[PDB]
Amino acid sequence: SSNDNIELVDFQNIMFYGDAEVGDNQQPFTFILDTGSANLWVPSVKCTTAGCLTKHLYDSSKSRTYEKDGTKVEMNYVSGTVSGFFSKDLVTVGNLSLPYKFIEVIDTNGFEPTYTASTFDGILGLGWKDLSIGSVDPIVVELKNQNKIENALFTFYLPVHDKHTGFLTIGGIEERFYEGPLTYEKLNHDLYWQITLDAHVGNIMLEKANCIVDSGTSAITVPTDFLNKMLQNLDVIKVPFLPFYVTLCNNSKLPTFEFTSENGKYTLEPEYYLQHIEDVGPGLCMLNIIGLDFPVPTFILGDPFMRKYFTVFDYDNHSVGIALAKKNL
Amino acid sequence: SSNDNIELVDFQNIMFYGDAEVGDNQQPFTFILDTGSANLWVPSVKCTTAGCLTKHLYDSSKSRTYEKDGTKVEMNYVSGTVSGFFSKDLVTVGNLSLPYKFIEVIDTNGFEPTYTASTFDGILGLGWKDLSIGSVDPIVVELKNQNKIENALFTFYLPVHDKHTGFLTIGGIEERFYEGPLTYEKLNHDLYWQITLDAHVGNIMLEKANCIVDSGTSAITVPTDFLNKMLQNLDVIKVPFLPFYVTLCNNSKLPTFEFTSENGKYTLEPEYYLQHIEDVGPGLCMLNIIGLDFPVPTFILGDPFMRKYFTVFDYDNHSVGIALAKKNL
Ligand SMILES: CC(C)CC(=O)N[C@H](C(=O)N[C@H](C(=O)N[C@H]([C@@H](O)CC(=O)N[C@@H](C)C(=O)N[C@H]([C@@H](O)CC(=O)O)C(F)(F)F)C(F)(F)F)C(C)C)C(C)C
Ligand SMILES: CC(C)CC(=O)N[C@H](C(=O)N[C@H](C(=O)N[C@H]([C@@H](O)CC(=O)N[C@@H](C)C(=O)N[C@H]([C@@H](O)CC(=O)O)C(F)(F)F)C(F)(F)F)C(C)C)C(C)C
Repeated sequence: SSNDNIELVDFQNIMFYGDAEVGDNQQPFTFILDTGSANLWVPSVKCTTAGCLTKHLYDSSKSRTYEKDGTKVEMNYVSGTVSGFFSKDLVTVGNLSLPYKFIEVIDTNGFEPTYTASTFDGILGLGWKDLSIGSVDPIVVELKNQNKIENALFTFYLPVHDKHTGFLTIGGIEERFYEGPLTYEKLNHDLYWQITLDAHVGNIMLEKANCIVDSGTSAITVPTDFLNKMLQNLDVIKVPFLPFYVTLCNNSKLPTFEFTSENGKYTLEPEYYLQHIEDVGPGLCMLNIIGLDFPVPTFILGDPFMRKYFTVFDYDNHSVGIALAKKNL
Repeated sequence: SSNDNIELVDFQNIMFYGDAEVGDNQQPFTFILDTGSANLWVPSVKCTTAGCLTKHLYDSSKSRTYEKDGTKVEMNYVSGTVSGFFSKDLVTVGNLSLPYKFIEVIDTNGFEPTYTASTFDGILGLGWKDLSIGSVDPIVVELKNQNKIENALFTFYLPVHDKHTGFLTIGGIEERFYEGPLTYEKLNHDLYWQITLDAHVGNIMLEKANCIVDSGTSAITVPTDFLNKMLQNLDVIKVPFLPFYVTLCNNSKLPTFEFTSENGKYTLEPEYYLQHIEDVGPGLCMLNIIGLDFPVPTFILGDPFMRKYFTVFDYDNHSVGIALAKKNL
C-alpha cells in the first residue's frame, strides 16, 4: 500500500463505523461514514441533551486551530434531523489532515431514539458539494487540491461479522480488496452517488432506475409500489403497525435483486440483505427491504449491497466502480 | 338516542375508521377520525396519483352545493404529506350536516406506504382551530354555533376486535359507554386535546407533562429519554434500528403507566400496550410504544389509552373527560 486507510468496525452486519479526529489535539470521534450526505457534524460540549450525554463531545476551546462562525443550520436526513451551528477546525482522517468547515451540534432529539441506541458520535458526509449545506467542497476533493492524495477518489471495503474488518481508502484503488473486474458506472447527476440501473426481482422490472449508493443506509430501499409487487409473491409476517416484515432466514421463495446495465450485472442474494434477529427466535430475520418514495422512482443500494460489492467513488471520473469483494482479507 | 352516532369499524386490530359523506348527494368516504389534526380532506376525482386507485373519490360536478375556492394547500403529518386545494360543500356526519370548507387532495405521493397499505379515504380533524391550516372552525363548533346539537362536544368509544364495534358520538354524553365517574381535565392550551398530567412509570417520574389525546395515533408516545430509562432493565429487545420492541407476554417485570392529577389517576397496564405477535414467535408480544420528542416533553395517549378509557372532548367547557369504558355493550 501507499494510501490513506481508515479502519472500519462492524455493528452486527447492519452498520459500520469508523473513527476520525477533530482539532490539533486528540479529540477522537466515531462516525457514520456517509456517501449518502455531504456535511460533517460533531456533538458539541455545549450540548445538554440526554443523547450527547453518552457520546464523546467536542471542545472548541481546547484546540489551537479553532475558528468561530456560529451560523445556525438545521441538518435533515430521511431518518431524522439534527441542529446547531457552523464552525471550522482541523479534520484529521487516517493520517491526512486539513482545515475544514463542519457543524457543531447542540440539538439531537430529532434523531432519537436511534442516536442514544447506537455507538456513533456523528456523521461525516462523503457526497458532492451540491448536496452539502453551506457549499462545502468534499474532503477528498480538497485533499487532491492540496496534492495530499494521488486521486480524488475513495474506496469502501466493508467488514463482515465473523470474517474480517474493512477499510475506507482515500487516494487509490487497491487490488487486495476485490476479486474480478471492476465495472465503472457513470453518475447521472453530481449529487448523490447515483447511477442508472435496470432493477428486476423475479418478474417485477423497473428499467433505467435511479440508484443512490449509500454507505449510511442499513437497508435496501425500493420504490414504495415496487415493494408491494414483490410482497405479492412472498409469505412473510407483517409487523402490526410498522412497515417491517419477518421471515425465516432460509425461506427459499426469497428474491434476488438483479441490477443490470450495459457494462455490468450485479445481483444481491437474500443472505446479504436480511437482518438477523437471532435473539428473538432461531433463524429469524427482518426483511430489511424498505418502502421509500423519492421525487424520482429510486433505489438505495445501502450497506447490504456494499457488504458484497467492493466500491470505488471517483470524483475525477464522475463515476462509481463496482466489483466482488474478497471473502477474506 | 338524543345525539348523533357514527359506527367505528376495527381495522385489523390496528386502526379504526368511520364514515362521513360529502356533497349534496351522499358520496361516502372512510375517514380516520382524528383528534390530533384539524382539517378535513377527501381525495378528488381530479386525482392523478397511484395511491388513489383503491379509494372513494369526490366529484364537484355531481353536487349542487359545491362552491369554487381552489387556494393551493399542503397538509403535513408526522406520518407524511398530502396536497391539493380547498373546496366548500355539504359535509354530513352521522346525519348532522353543514356547509364546510375542506381540502380536495390531488397528490398523495408524500403519504406512502401508509395510503396504499390502509383502507381509509380521508382524515377528519377534531382538534382545535389553531391546529388547522387556513383557520377553519371545527365541525363540532359550527354544528353548535348553528344550533344543530345541544353541546359543542364529541365522545369516543373505541371498538375491541373480538367483542364490540365503537361509536363517535356528537353533541351529548351517553351513560351506556362508560362505568363509574367521569373526570375532567382542563386543557393547558387550545391546540391539541392537551392536558397536564404527572407521568409515572417505574421509579421514573416526569412531573407536569403535556399529554395529547390522539384518536388517530395507533400507539402511546413517550419522550425518548424517558422511554430509554424505562426499557433499561426489562427483558425487552429493541431491534437495532427499529422502533420494534419485543418481550414475553408474561414478562412479569413490565411496568404499569400511571398518570395523575388532583382529580384522577389513570393507569394503563401491560395488557393494554402489548400486541400479540404469535406468528413471529410463541408467547411473544410487542410494546405498542413509540419514542417521540416534541419541543416540550410530551406524551401521546393514543388508541391504546382510549381502548381502556371512554373519552369526552368538550369545546364549550375546554376540557377532556375520562372514565373507564364498558367491557361490552
Ligand atoms: C432503514 C430502517 C429500516 C433502519 C434505519 O432507520 N436505518 C437508518 C437509515 O438507514 N436511514 C437512512 C438515512 O437517513 N441515511 C442518512 C444519509 O446517508 C441519507 C440522507 O438522508 N442524506 C440527507 C442529506 C438527505 O438526503 N436529506 C433529505 C434532504 O434534507 C436533502 C434534500 O432533499 O436535498 C431529506 F431529509 F430526506 F429530506 C444518514 F446516514 F443517516 F445520514 C435512510 C433509509 C435513507 C440509519 C440508522 C441511519
Ligand atoms: C409510528 C408507528 C406507531 C406506526 C404508524 O405509522 N402509526 C400511524 C400513526 O399513529 N401516526 C402518528 C400520526 O402521524 N398521527 C396523525 C395525527 O394524529 C397527528 C398529526 O400529525 N397532526 C399534525 C396536524 C401535526 O402535528 N403537524 C406538524 C406540523 O407540520 C404542524 C402543521 O403544519 O400541521 C408535523 F407534521 F408534525 F410536523 C394522523 F393520524 F396521521 F393524522 C404518529 C405516530 C405521530 C398510523 C397507523 C397511521
